[PDB]
Amino acid sequence: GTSNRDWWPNQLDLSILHRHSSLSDPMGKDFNYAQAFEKLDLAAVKRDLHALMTTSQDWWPADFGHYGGLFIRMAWHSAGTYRTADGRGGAGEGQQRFAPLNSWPDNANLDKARRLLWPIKQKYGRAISWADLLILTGNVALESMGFKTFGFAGGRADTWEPEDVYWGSEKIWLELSGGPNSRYSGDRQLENPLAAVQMGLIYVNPEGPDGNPDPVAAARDIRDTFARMAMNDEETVALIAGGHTFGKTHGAGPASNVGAEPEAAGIEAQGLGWKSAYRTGKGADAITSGLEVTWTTTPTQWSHNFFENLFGYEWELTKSPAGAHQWVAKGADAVIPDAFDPSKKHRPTMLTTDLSLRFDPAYEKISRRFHENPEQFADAFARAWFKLTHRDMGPRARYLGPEVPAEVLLWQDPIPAVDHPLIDAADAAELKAKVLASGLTVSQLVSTAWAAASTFRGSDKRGGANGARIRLAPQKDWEANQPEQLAAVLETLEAIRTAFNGAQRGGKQVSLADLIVLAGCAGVEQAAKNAGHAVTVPFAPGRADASQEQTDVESMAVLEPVADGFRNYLKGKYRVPAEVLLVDKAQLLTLSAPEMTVLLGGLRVLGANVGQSRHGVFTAREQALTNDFFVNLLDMGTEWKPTAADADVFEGRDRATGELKWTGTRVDLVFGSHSQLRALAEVYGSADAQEKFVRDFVAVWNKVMNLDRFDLA
Amino acid sequence: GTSNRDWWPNQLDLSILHRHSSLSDPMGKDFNYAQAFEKLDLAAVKRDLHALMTTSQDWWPADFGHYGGLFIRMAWHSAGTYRTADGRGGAGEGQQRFAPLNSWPDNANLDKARRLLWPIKQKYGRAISWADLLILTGNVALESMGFKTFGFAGGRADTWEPEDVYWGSEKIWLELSGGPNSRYSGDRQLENPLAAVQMGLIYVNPEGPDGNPDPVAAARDIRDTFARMAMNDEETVALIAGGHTFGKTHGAGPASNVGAEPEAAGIEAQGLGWKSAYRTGKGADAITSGLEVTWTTTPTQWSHNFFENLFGYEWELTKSPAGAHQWVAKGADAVIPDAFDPSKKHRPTMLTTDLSLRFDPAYEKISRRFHENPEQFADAFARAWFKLTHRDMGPRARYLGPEVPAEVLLWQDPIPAVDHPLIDAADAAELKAKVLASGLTVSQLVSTAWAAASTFRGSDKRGGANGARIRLAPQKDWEANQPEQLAAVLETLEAIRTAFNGAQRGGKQVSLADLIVLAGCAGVEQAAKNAGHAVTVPFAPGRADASQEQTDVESMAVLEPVADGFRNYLKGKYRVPAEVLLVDKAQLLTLSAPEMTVLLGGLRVLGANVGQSRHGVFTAREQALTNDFFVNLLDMGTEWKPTAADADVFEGRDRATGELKWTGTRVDLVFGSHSQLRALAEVYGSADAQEKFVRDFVAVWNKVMNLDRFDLA
Ligand code: HEM
Ligand code: HEM
Ligand code: NA
Ligand code: NA
Repeated sequence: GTSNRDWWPNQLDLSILHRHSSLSDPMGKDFNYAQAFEKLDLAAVKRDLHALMTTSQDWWPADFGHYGGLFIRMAWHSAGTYRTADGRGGAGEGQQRFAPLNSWPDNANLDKARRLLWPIKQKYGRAISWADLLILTGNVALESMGFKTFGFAGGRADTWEPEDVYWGSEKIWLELSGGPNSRYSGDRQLENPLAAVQMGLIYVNPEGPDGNPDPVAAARDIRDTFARMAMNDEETVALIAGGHTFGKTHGAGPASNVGAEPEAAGIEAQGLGWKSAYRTGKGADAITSGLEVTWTTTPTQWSHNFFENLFGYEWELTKSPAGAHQWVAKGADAVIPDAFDPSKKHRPTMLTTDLSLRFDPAYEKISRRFHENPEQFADAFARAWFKLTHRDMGPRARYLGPEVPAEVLLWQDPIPAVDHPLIDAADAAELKAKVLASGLTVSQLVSTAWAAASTFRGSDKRGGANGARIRLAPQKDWEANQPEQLAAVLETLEAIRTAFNGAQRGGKQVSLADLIVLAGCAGVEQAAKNAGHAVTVPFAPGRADASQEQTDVESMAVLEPVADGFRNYLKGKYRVPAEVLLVDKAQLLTLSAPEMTVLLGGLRVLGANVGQSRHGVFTAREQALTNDFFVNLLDMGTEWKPTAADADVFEGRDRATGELKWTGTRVDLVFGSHSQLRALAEVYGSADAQEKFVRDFVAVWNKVMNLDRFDLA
Repeated sequence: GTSNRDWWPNQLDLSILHRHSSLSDPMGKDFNYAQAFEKLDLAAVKRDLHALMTTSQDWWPADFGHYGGLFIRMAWHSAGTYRTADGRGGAGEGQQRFAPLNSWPDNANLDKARRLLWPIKQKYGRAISWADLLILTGNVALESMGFKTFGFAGGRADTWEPEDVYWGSEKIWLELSGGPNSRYSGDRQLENPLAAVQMGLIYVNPEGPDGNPDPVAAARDIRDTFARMAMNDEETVALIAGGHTFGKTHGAGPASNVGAEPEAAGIEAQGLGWKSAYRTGKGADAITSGLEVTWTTTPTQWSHNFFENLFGYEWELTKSPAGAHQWVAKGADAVIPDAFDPSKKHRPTMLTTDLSLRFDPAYEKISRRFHENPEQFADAFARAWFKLTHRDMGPRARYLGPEVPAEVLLWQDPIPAVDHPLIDAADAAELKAKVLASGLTVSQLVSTAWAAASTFRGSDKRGGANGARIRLAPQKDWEANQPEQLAAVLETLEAIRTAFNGAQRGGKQVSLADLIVLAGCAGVEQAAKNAGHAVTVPFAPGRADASQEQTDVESMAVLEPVADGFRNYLKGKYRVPAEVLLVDKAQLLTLSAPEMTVLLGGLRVLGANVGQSRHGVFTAREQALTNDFFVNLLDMGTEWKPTAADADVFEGRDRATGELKWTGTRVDLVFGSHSQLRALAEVYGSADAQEKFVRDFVAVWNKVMNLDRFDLA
């Protein structure tokens, strides 16, 4: 059936803002996963997972009698889709069980791993999500094999449909770089926001870059991709060597034996895929990646044998039975056990990417240290494993259950505990009046609070106004935040704060984080009043102020908004049209299309644009909260044309006189062009809509102010 | 950006079940359009519409100084997408303003007509939907030009995103038949559910079939398409001749002058399209279809000149200025006025499809009768216009406002007014006990109520249990309804009814319609009791029994469920896979995926399958309401394979012994295959879900029983 996507393949797609509706959700509207999980008998679940590790099923026999390696790989791929650039991917929503990730080539046979878990999932039901189970199972695997984890948090709620993620533009799975949809340009520059070298891989090609078995070159891809998943060199080495302490790869026969991935398989395969015509098709004959490497002499026990082997032998380039490049230890004895035949042993083997850990000079140093001091290796790996598997979970307030580690880690963007009474409704009305009496304008107040709150992204639950990190490096210096103007607003607000806090009893005080948001609330209330409306903007206190020392400046760089359509801002020129960047930002803020529409139309007339740009400011009463954006945008008496100077800026002229009335960007005019957005703009641009516009604006403003408020969940 | 649709273009699409969520809706949850409309000052709206008719805008000047003809076309296209096969299309959701219909070639320049209405839409706001406005405008245009309409009903609620409709498989706009995705096969057989001859046309090609200007052959397409939009020969003739009493076509210059349709146009076009480089691009130079025909001597007034011209001249084949085939009156004077230049007149002209009304023999007779008896033409056209523009509105109880015609028409599937007291809760308990004491089984009770209620479709709001039409021709004879078994259940229910009604006082009685539904409710209660649960199923009385004479047997044929996955029924072999037909049926029933899932798993174990097929009956306690379907479907101890005899039937065997445990169809197994459906099945197949299964099943059962209950809405 031909679809709108077929006819108009470059039209903006709004359906990403309307996923995860209550329609698609099988749980009741009141279902609260955290409360279900808090009553889970986690210990009982872990005992069952422990038994499962050594209970082989005949439909996918356990290598060495132990599923531990398979489940570690399962949990590392669940987490390993994560990208720091947008926060999308990762383990936090259990997306491995949906398309496309369930059918990526790098996820081959993890369908088997998930199916082995069904009996436990079924036993415990809604009290443990798939998302949480995947990770837990990886932890229990590590534990069953002698490795002490750093901890575990539950609370990843299950999702019920595929997430909309840009994974690349290639039309061919695993396409080598340099094709018509190359993810690479320049000197091997991987396009943002991607974090894998080929479509359908987690990070890198285990044979080497585009299949070239050079460990030195492979190290460069490893460092790049892993950095793009928020891991530095120490973490990266700890993770790869840690992981490859266990289990094995599967390449027993030619890859052409392997059938359709799960989304393409026949209905009778019942959600499984990669059915193999090679011999028994499983167990000793398994084919997964096409490589056939077993790293250690005890694949089902934690050890330091990965680095003993890596450094203790010289390595020779060879081929697996499927024809993949891989490496074998020169002159070695047959010391590695066979996965199924107790009478066979094999020589030590490695992947090209394993050898990177020795032949890249910076890795080599860390690898040597870990070799010489395997207790440091153990600790770095435990920490990296926790980070990897929790990096997208958000603030510590979301962490559930009895195994949460008490140590606070810098990567968590931590927020200190609140240890004093909070302001009440009377205090909030007093602080709003002081803020307005200071002479800060509607536009400054709205802009500052917008800047603080709108760093939130729902993809990994980073950012937001909690912490008052806007006052710290690097936020205070981002161009979108107008550093000079921001500093003056913050200095006035801090004097207000100091005077309020100095006047209190019983330890009551207000944080700057809370006051920045509250002051924005006063902006919006005043703007409403300037328009003849009496409204109270809701406000919830309880934010706390983080220090500079609790704020990793490099990790915060990925939250910089290089595009923010809500402030009509684009830092440079990109290949993605600005309206597409608007919808992307809306999705990260968890907004629907109506919310995005209302929000943007309001922000325009409040003066939230960066640099005081008049683009899209379609009102003659700036700083009054009215629906003027929509009434004026939709006025057919105005005709619009791209300017000579800039095709992305448009002049709106009176159709009869030619007089210049307004200017706007693509982000402004999309609301009068796109047929679905214009239908929304019509609702708010109607003569009966001013009260609705004000109410809906205040609601979405409050929603944005609270996005990171998991302490109130 | 490569999507799941790109990777797996034949995968079932569930997102059609989760369209129109509260996420995409700009109105509050509680917005009730009927109530807004009932307060609209309709008289004031119609005054404003009357003024608009002759208020020419320079950006799209009015032909002859009067937009009436353009607005009639605009309303007839709004309505004219309707297909009787599925009820999809029509005017009832205002979908002309969304993709793809906003940009179909047959809808060219109706973007201008809709933009002309914006100031009125804006003025009256949510109190009049676009959907209602487009139709009302067509009525007002007719009225402004001297034609008395049969009436008007409001109540078409606006929608906020494109409807999911199969419009064809062609990848080229207007593709002629016989291409790789031909909608035609055999002796010009149009595939169901399509009701147009080319992709992007309303009904037929105005030049003739595939562009061949044979009026007789064109008549065959007109009769077939129009029958597929629920119109017979008399209605068809009255509509085409009525419509083409007004206005003109637009073909002043070559079509290559005309640019991008709205969805492809630049952002500066602000939602409009087909911008033309021919001369002024509008008014006297307008190009819309490429034809250049003005039918009557008074294009802005109702007249009887269409048929005078059609029969009064002989016609000669010629070409418009754009090169299109069209007809000119042999030897005629220049009597037709020019749309802009008072000093020009033109000869009478016609389309090939107009000439069909004279050269098809069956049409010719109607056309003559209308020519000789103009009052019959007038009345037939008024009636057919009301029908065309209300055919997808559903039962009369949804009709709003002061112009609703009092006459009840056969095509409305009318239901008599209730004129007696209704049964109360005591009476319902008494009737349920009688139904259970009669010996009717759970399977009979459920199957019959399912059969009665599940004819509803939300596309045009036809069908459902009201009316008790299951007891009449043709429903009583449909194979999916099991005529013999249905008759025995109905006869028992009717004796129950007779004895209950014979015992009452005042005039209380129960309808058969109500008793069929109630009896189904008792079945579900009994099934629940068979499983150890104490459940009361909600029931709302007030359905009435329609007569045979109130039930058009031909128009009812399109509600026959040739595919009903809920009863594991497929009447023949189709080119669409059965799981796709299941999702299609669920959409028409207004079900979400979780609802479809729960519903189907329950029906299977209650014995609702046609013919007592054991396919999907995965339980050893049939007629007990349990989640066995899910627990057994997801049991990995069973392996499935398509049978040798039939690739659409699967055998589920013990993995260890090879013993046969079950059989199933594609509809059954899809719930264990598709990754989103399987996620849903997991919820209901978990150990904690038997109570949630039972309660969600009752809720969705009740929902289906009430789909048509607009008397309670
Ligand atoms: C440069 C990074 C990495 C590459 C190229 C890589 C590559 C691979 C490949 C190709 C396989 C074999 C799949 C098969 O045929 O079954 C595999 C297995 C495995 N990897 Fe990795 N990997 C990397 C990092 C990691 C990390 C970070 C972890 C976990 C901390 C991990 C844990 C595992 C485990 C446990 C297995 C064994 C699976 C089994 O026993 O079935 N790997 N790896
Ligand atoms: C065989 C069925 C029909 C065919 C092929 C057909 C075809 C067309 C075409 C090609 C145009 C010219 C479009 C343009 O260039 O502007 C048109 C105009 C129009 N049609 Fe039809 N028509 C059909 C039936 C109807 C019906 C059922 C109605 C209304 C009851 C209707 C009312 C009109 C009106 C009022 C116009 C004039 C538009 C204007 O003045 O701007 N037609 N028709
Ligand atoms: Na994420
Ligand atoms: Na419809």
